[PDB]
Amino acid sequence: RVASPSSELRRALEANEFIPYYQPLSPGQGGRWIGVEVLMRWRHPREGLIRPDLFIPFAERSGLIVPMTRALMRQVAEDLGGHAGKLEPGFHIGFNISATHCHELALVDDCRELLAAFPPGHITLVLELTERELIESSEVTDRLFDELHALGVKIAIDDFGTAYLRKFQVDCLKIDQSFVARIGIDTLSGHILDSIVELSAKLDLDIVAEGVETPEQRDYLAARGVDYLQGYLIGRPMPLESLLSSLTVQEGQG
Ligand SMILES: [Ca+2]
Ligand SMILES: [Ca+2]
Ligand SMILES: [Ca+2]
Repeated sequence: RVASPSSELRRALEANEFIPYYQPLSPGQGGRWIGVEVLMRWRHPREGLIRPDLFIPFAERSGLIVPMTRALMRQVAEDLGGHAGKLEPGFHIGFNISATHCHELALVDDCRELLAAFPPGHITLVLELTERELIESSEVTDRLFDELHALGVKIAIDDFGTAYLRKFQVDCLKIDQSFVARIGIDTLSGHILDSIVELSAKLDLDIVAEGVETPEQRDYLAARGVDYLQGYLIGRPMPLESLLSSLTVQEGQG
């Protein structure tokens, strides 16, 4: 017999094969990067550097998604806490969190630990949860979000648009790529996007647009006060080495 996907993931976790890639966040009006989104990559020993996408569902059912995320959080602290000079005060670091992680208070501890790797207030830690994940967690989010907020951690709604809004105290809305993709393709698409942006402003929330690929999209978004942009226009997820190099180039002109 052969070991299941979840068992293979466990072996990979114990051998430290899950590693962070870093996708840059840019201001809406341009300028130096203001943060990164952390992506999970698997340097598979015999199948090379990959995305564990097909494996994520298995990690969710087993629970292993939580310790996988923790291992990423620790590797980020190791990677970036020793280059905090290349990081402007306030630099955002965003993680994709799972619903399971919101049980008990482990997430508080995990964030404390990451924050301790940088000077107090030096980075802004952003935890990203989908609408679905927040609804799955509604019994715990009142207290959990209070403890995380107390530490200066922010909560973003991931893939937004993909009455419960009054059930959760969040900091940021991330506009799903599907909406950005349709900028210009038809007038309507836009109205709906305009409504999401305007809803952010009503609620005093920051806004990130995902999937920013063209200058037309960027300009449309920036004209409406979108705070932050992510997507191939700004940069693909990159290894640490490439991130530090780019950050060097940017201090270099500032
Ligand atoms: Ca998630
Ligand atoms: Ca997303
Ligand atoms: Ca993106």
